Amino acid sequence: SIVIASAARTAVGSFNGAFANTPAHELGATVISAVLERAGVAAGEVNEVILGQVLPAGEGQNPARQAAMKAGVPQEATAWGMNQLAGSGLRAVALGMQQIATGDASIIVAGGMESMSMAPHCAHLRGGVKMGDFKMIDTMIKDGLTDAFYGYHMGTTAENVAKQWQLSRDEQDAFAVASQNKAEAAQKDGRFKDEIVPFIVKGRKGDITVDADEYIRHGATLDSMAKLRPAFDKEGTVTAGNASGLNDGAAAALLMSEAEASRRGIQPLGRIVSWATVGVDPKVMGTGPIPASRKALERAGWKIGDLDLVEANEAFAAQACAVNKDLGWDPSIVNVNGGAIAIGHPIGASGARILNTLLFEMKRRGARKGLATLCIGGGMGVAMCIESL
Amino acid sequence: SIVIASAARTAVGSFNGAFANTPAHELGATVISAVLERAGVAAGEVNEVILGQVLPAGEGQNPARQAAMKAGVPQEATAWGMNQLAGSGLRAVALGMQQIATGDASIIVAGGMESMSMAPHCAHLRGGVKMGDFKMIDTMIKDGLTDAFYGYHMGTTAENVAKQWQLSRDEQDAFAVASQNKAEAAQKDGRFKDEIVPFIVKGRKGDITVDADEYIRHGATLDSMAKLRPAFDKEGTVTAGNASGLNDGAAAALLMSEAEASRRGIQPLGRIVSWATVGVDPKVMGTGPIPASRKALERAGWKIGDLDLVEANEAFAAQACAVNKDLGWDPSIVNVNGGAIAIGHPIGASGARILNTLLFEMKRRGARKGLATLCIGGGMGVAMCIESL
Amino acid sequence: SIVIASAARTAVGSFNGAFANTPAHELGATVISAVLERAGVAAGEVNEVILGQVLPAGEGQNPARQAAMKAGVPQEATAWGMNQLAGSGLRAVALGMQQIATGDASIIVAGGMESMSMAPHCAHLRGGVKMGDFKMIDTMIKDGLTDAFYGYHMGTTAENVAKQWQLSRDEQDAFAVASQNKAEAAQKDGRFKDEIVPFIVKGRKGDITVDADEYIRHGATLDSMAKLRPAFDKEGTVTAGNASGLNDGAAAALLMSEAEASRRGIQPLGRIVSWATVGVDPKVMGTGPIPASRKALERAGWKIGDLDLVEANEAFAAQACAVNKDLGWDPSIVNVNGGAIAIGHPIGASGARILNTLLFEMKRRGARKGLATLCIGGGMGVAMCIESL
Amino acid sequence: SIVIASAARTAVGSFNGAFANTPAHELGATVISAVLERAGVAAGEVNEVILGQVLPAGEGQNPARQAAMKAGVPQEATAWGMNQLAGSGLRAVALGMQQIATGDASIIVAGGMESMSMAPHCAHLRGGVKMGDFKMIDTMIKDGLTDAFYGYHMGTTAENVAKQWQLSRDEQDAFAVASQNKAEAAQKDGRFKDEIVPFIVKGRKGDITVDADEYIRHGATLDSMAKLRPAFDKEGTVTAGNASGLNDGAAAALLMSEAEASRRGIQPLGRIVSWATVGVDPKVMGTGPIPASRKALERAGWKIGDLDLVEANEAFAAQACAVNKDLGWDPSIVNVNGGAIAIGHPIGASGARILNTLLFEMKRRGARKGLATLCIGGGMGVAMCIESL
Ligand SMILES: CC(C)(COP(=O)(O)OP(=O)(O)OC[C@H]1O[C@@H](n2cnc3c(N)ncnc32)[C@H](O)[C@@H]1OP(=O)(O)O)[C@@H](O)C(=O)NCCC(=O)NCCS
Ligand SMILES: CC(C)(COP(=O)(O)OP(=O)(O)OC[C@H]1O[C@@H](n2cnc3c(N)ncnc32)[C@H](O)[C@@H]1OP(=O)(O)O)[C@@H](O)C(=O)NCCC(=O)NCCS
Ligand SMILES: CC(C)(COP(=O)(O)OP(=O)(O)OC[C@H]1O[C@@H](n2cnc3c(N)ncnc32)[C@H](O)[C@@H]1OP(=O)(O)O)[C@@H](O)C(=O)NCCC(=O)NCCS
Ligand SMILES: CC(C)(COP(=O)(O)OP(=O)(O)OC[C@H]1O[C@@H](n2cnc3c(N)ncnc32)[C@H](O)[C@@H]1OP(=O)(O)O)[C@@H](O)C(=O)NCCC(=O)NCCS
Repeated sequence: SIVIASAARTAVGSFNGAFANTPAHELGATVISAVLERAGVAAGEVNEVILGQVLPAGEGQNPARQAAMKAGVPQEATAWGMNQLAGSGLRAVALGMQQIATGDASIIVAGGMESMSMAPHCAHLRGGVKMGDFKMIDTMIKDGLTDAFYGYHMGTTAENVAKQWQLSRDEQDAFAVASQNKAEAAQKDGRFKDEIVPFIVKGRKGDITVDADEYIRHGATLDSMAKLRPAFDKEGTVTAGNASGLNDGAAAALLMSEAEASRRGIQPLGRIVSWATVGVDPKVMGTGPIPASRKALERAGWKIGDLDLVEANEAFAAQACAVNKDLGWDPSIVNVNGGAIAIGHPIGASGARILNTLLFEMKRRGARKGLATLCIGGGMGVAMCIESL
Repeated sequence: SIVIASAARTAVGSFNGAFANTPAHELGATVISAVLERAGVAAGEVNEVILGQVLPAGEGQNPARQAAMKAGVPQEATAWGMNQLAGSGLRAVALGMQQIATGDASIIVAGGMESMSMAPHCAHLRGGVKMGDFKMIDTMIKDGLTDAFYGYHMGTTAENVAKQWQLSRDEQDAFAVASQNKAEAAQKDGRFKDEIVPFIVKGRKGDITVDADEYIRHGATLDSMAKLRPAFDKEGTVTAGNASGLNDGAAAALLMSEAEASRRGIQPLGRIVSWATVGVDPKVMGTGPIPASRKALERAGWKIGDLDLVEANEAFAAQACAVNKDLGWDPSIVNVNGGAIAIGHPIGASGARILNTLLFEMKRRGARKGLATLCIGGGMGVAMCIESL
Repeated sequence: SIVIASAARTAVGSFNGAFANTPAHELGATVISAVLERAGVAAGEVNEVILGQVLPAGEGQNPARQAAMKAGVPQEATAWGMNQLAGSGLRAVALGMQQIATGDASIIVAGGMESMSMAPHCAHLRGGVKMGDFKMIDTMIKDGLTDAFYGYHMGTTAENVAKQWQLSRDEQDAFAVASQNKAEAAQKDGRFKDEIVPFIVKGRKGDITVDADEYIRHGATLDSMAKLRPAFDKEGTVTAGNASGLNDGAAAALLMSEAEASRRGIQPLGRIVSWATVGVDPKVMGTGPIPASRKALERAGWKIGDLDLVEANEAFAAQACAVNKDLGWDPSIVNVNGGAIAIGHPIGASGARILNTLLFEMKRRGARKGLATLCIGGGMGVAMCIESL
Repeated sequence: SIVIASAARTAVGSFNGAFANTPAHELGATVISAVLERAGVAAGEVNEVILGQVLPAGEGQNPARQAAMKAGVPQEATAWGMNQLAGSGLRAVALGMQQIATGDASIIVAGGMESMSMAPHCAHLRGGVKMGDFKMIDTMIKDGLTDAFYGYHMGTTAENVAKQWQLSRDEQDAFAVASQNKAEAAQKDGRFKDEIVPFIVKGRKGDITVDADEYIRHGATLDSMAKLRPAFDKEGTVTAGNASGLNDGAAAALLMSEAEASRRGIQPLGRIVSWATVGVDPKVMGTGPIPASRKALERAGWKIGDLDLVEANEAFAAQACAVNKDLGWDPSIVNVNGGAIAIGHPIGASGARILNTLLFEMKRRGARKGLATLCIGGGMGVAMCIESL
């Protein structure tokens, strides 16, 4: 019915790294441009651009429209942003599918983008501070990483899952080190080459082309993982090593109907067979993928064992281990090229980021059935089922 | 197929007025609670809440979810926010409809919420300011009201439309005054009573219940409109009097299928027969409703003359006049109870706000066919067609 | 040897009151102009302007020079600012005296100015805040009212003196009320008329002439004083009522040698017979005046009983009582026209402010010997002995 | 009469370099401790500390007292800061000399300190910003480097002096290069070793001892100088190369009477024979040293040809050349060990900084008569004559 014709992502940048001063929409325009090129679709044929973005403060009116216009998508098209936290990037794709499914659009570019680096500090000053000190608020932490109900960082929700599922520091570290090793191997063997489009960081004393995931550490040791101090609980288990990072990037997919791709002679990256989103307790939001993946599979008519490949986002080693444990899918088909502990976690973009990695690995090993899933702050999960054509 | 079972909205607050220190999600919870109570639907039955919001900076993770959970919608449900600027509140509804149409939900609460009063000032300070002054940026102006492609206020786009359509200061002021006069008459006659749910502003030296639109001026004279200076062009035509204001409010609709409503014994407020969104030049974005409405009616199979009632959002008198002039619908069926010049423009809520006004007027006078439309910053428009059951 | 030929001050403004948006140098220029006029001395004859100022942040290069130049003091003369906190205003006069005594200058305009209202908030941001919230620092608190060695407000140092000297809440309130009643009586009787020069607050919809001390409250009851909550210690004795306020204002004196005034036919306000400055424990800085006055009286060769009039700055009721109690001078000859609890406490200007009060009262009642003294943050005191000619 | 018993300074740190995060008073406390040690005077014996500081915003109450107390000067001594911009450090010494000459003190530590790196950005926010963007004001530029009468940088005042004195780009560059070469030669020859006391920059992953001037560039070519673009006038002559920098540091001298050094068996670095300060046009403030030095020499009863050594502060190549040209002293005896273009310009400290350089060179070559002078923003200059014993 609805297919993914082409996809593309920027490299994921380190916090205040390669893309430290690059607005999100600049990354999404590059990505929008890339999916057009890959599909053989002209920007004039695009009906709407949908881009997940959790932290747009300061970047001006509707950055999704800014991206679309910059990529040369005509003014006649539309664009909008949405926010389901780390779910955003993938949810945008499901949302883009529904446009075509209900007959309101034919061609949709959908994904996510995020510049955690460029997120500003803020304060509400309209009423005026009569007297005393006031906080300038880091919008990345406030609006991206803090739970609104319990007031703690997502890492504390990772601790909740760890205790509940009795996951040791050592077990979380092994998972972490493994993510790094798989991603380093993938990177060196060229397996991110297909999915990555280069990004030119414009300069004044020179332009810089970034075409590699810079957050991936080389020769990651178990020792140096075990040496780290707990990051959120001074007698806790979750660390800066076994948690994902703060990162920048964008990622997208071009969607159309299966019959339309056939007319164009496009050979799609996959067909979207189903998706699902479900809520869980905020305190254990890392478990979101469990009901969300089960639901998606149920909608697809698939057994857990039918999946040949899986991308389950690594917000924290604690949560990823829990999800794998409960769902019980073959861990060897999961995050085959590493995950967000190594690659990075650009919130609004990660859902589309991990879709890209799924799609291109599926194609390269000739996998038929895949699933992509992410946990989401405030207690949600999202999943999507993809089949090869 | 898809019906609006119930709807509700807060009063619209004046900038730094009654809701000066009320977070947007607090207004959306009230609104969510009200649509549930009006439809005879319990919170536990809601699958997902979808709330438009352009300015959530500083408010924490996913305000849509905060709204939902405060209304007692269970943690198993999902929630997300979205931004198509002024289109957001109505687009959220069309997006809710599609969840049910594609069979992914049964019961959606959709609309918009906005606290322009509580929007913070900000600055990107990670790299640091080595030397020299920097700007603290008002996010309301930056992310709400400024065009990203030309750098000027929406008021300027309103200037652009006035010149293109040769609309005098005097004609714009006549419209402005009429809007106020219709809105005051409606207010005093009690015509907003049906659609408004009261909001309790919590206190410390006293709670305050707000159930009237406080931005509406009483005894608005033409004289006092004509005495105002131009706001965006010191030799211009647009003024604070003939533009919409800066405001606070939330508004929503509870969606389900027509067959579901029937099972429940609900008499819906209307059936969504169609919606549309289309792009126009950023410089003349006020003209967005023209193609968007024409498309929506084409999709509904309706003639312009088939509409019995119309809500066309008054972002500025210049654009509203241009929209009416081009579409040529009977201006006496348009904004019958007044519009945003009088009522106010809480950006991300406005589209569900004017849906509410359409729906309760349609019901009270027995109108069969209605249409709602808004212009959108950066050159877009959105429209939705509604028919009574 | 060295005489005060003339003197003048602005009225003392309330915090964010009449001088809410008035830079300090503007107040200082008015005061400079006033002392010239009163002495019959042309600006061109001035050698140097010395102005005390604790909170010049944001106002631009050397506000003392700005004040001098705007008062039409020629570009040949010199000007500088200096900081000994609350002792700055009176210290400037002593420093100006030394300029003439060492033979480096003939004519000096010395005093102090302060705009606590215009003091900005700040943050060091060159390094750049990589991540997390940061504080914007109210420089009035940080640089004006916080102890550098123990990190607490000057009201804590008043709490220290209160416990040490066993001064009750009731005793401090009796002193506070008395200061208000003496100041209101003086004001209505026109005893501040001679010292005050009016300041014109430039406006856009109208100019405003301020020539009365606005911080003096009329009909100050003991009841309303006793109803106030402790300000710095939630089981303490110091309050907003029995402490001085945050205030704006400027004050100065014109200095020359005794023989110079005689040549010019000027009848001076007083001769500077001596001065002194001494340190005490930071924790009990309010006690500064004790050693500083005893030193000054030793240098002047005076007994404490020789003083006919005294101005002992009321930073806090607790400290002012302690100073009076130790020194044991007649409390009826101290702060005859009230003090800073009623009049206000513009840190940099206060020293010269109370000098003016001392001088014009000395003249009107014909007092021969006078003394002015102030406690200084960080544990210091300053005093000056004056004799009429 | 009054002698400089000892002297010391920190190295001068580059902008955001070695002292990037070091509060000024910390550098002052080191310099206070140094001069005590060198003179063989105990901290207990000091009466008062005088420290010039132009940019103390954010550092708390009276940093002069913070320095004195950290250096172990007892709470019975007094301490204050002053501001005559670049003239402050040397003026402090003069002011300290007068304390002893007027009999109010015996032993004074006087000089200057500045952390231009630690100067914060600020904004007046009491009134509160109703709407729109507002500037965060860099207090370094605003209070340090901007003219309060004409509103342009000090580099523009240098442009005025250049045009006025017809000083070419090539002449200014030849002076700049020479300053860098003389300083580098002096550095390698160990001529700054005597005056410099090391500063320990406290750390967390290690302490760092700074004891060399880091702003001095090695191998300064005329080519690289001439390649630079104009800094303040896009068709101008002043550059970052031929102007002094933005720096951090501190410097002081211990003052006592001549007979007091003789009692103590101290051989002073010099006797302060005279000082002087005079104003000029703000537009051409760089000419300040001219009248100020001519006045000082007239007070000292010296001819310009009697001077054996001179320190004339190099704020800008343009002004320095003009001063040298007018006064016509032998340029080979001026800034023998280089100047501020090479060594750096920590505004408040420079006046005490160059005093040190003057003194320790006078001792090492056996010069009898010496002079120090600095231009001062807003059109002033200061100068002091020193004679060896
Ligand atoms: C955990 C977190 C707070 C850490 O932030 P941080 O302290 O600034 O990160 P840093 O890398 O600077 O600090 C960790 C230290 O451990 C080291 N480190 C990090 N990963 C390591 C690894 N895998 N092996 C060895 N050392 C490692 C770093 O080098 C650093 O030390 P250094 O500064 O000397 O180099 C942050 O990454 C985070 O909040 N991530 C979670 C995001 C999230 O919640 N996502 C949303 C959920 S869907
Ligand atoms: C126009 C706008 C900038 C307000 O500017 P402002 O001058 O700062 O606001 P004010 O209300 O104070 O305007 C000035 C005066 O107009 C007066 N005024 C406004 N409406 C009036 C009325 N109809 N009758 C008489 N006077 C009126 C106000 O009372 C005010 O009086 P004052 O000067 O004594 O305070 C703001 O309302 C706006 O930009 N809204 C546009 C909405 C928008 O861009 N929406 C997005 C597009 S979809
Ligand atoms: C103590 C301090 C925080 C109080 O300032 P503030 O809280 O902004 O003052 P407020 O207006 O909020 O005072 C609260 C109330 O107390 C009342 N109050 C204060 N002084 C009063 C008095 N003299 N008599 C009766 N009522 C009084 C006010 O009317 C006010 O009423 P409101 O809250 O309804 O407006 C402030 O003045 C301070 O830091 N003191 C400076 C003392 C000082 O150190 N001076 C320099 C020497 S080192
Ligand atoms: C002129 C001034 C504004 C320059 O500030 P700046 O723009 O930050 O200058 P920079 O340090 O960035 O210089 C730019 C580059 O030129 C080079 N350059 C500067 N001076 C040079 C010189 N002396 N020789 C060779 N190259 C030089 C530097 O290597 C620097 O390299 P970068 O690319 O890594 O930055 C600053 O020095 C200033 O405000 N002057 C102080 C004078 C003043 O007003 N103080 C009080 C006077 S009374």
